Amino acid sequence: MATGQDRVVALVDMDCFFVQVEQRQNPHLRNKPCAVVQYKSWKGGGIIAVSYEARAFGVTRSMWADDAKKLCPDLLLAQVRESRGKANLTKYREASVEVMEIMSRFAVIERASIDEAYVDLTSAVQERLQKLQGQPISADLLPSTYIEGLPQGPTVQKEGMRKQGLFQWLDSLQIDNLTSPDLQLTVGAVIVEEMRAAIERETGFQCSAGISHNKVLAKLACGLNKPNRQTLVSHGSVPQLFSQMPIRKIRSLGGKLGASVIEILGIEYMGELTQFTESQLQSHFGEKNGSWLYAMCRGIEHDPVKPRQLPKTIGCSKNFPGKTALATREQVQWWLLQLAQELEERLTKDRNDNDRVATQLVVSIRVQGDKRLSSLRRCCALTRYDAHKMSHDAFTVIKNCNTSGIQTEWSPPLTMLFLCATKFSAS
DNA sequence: TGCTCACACT
DNA sequence: AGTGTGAG
Ligand SMILES: O=c1[nH]c(=O)n([C@H]2C[C@H](O)[C@@H](COP(=O)(O)OP(=O)(O)OP(=O)(O)O)O2)cc1F
Ligand SMILES: [Ca+2]
Repeated sequence: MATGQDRVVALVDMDCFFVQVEQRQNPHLRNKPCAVVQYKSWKGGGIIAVSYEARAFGVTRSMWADDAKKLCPDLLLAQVRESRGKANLTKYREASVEVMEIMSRFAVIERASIDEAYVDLTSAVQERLQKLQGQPISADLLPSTYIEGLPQGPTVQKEGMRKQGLFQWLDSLQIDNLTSPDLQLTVGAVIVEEMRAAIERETGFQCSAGISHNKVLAKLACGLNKPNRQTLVSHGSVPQLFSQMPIRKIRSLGGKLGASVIEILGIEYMGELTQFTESQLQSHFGEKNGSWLYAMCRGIEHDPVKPRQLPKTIGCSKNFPGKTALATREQVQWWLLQLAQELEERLTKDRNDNDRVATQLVVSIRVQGDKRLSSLRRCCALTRYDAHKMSHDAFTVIKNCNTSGIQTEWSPPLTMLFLCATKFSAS
């Protein structure tokens, strides 16, 4: 009976990352309710990142800025840079690289998004445990750490509660056994306090972390005590944790599959999966999903932290909603050329920085009237980092989609253009 | 929201 | 390949 305690895994997550990047650059905005927007001319801008001050008012991602100002009249905004008619994330990718390089000094990380990485600390934990003689862990080593499900048993202030929970954990900690999985988690989190202490010292950014035994738990745990805090979710907190945890809060159960787990099975919380056999779960959801759900609701997951701090694709997309859909052939050239131009800037940087070339160009369009994120994906070869050739070749492989009999028109009008560089080879 | 990115299925 | 899902 194996219990998924073999690894120590952490998930770190930059608290409102884009906001922090803007607040480091423009100090005026620090410690105020503020958000980052892109494209101001439509309803003040779509909001893509919201500080915690601003969230206390209810400002959320994907509002329009004009609606966020209704909820938060003193809300400060920063706008994303625009390059060649489109939002340009280069400042945030560069802060992201800053943080990931720091994290890498500690343990191998899997970049998961521009603002989070997973951390396999199985190996760093063993080494620390031998430098540590066997001496107890001081509560002073975990000054921003919450123990989930503690305190329990026979203080009205938040910091008060945390200390009581950490004292209880440490008081019962079995430091003489260099193999108790709870002790490894504790050491895992000491390493995460230091790793987080150095992000802040060396970039000024604050972040939250989750320390558990796999990636799903660490990600849940990270969310439990935001902002600027870390949470140990031990194997033993799982039954109480999952007992009232909605299915949709576990990673990858937030969409259609989770909804079917809810409907088909007639349950609400992750804990309720444990009453079904593995073959039962497989019969509703397939061999892989039933297996995955059977182990997960018992706190067991095996997805490895992959040693991958660089993306597999470089992508450049722009939407054209509404009357702004592209209706003329020479409109479609121009944006393609705009898209191929930013793609080229970024490809050359990536060759120079990271020693690889992309070999396949993926083009994708949206048609006025279709339903889905994409309406069509097509590819060709990517042999030169040249905007004019990349955009020419991208046109070539989409020109037949033009249903219009006219040459100078384009029917149906295009609602999105997308270029993606993939298939990387060492350079 | 829009602009990304990883991945499973076929 | 090309499509669909899930996420930040
Ligand atoms: O829908 C989105 N839009 C959207 O621009 N981004 C962008 C902007 C954001 O700063 C950055 C971070 O992604 P996160 O979803 O993890 O959120 P954070 O801002 O870092 O902090 P917290 O999770 O609120 O504590 O991606 C994510 C989306 F998911
Ligand atoms: Ca986050």
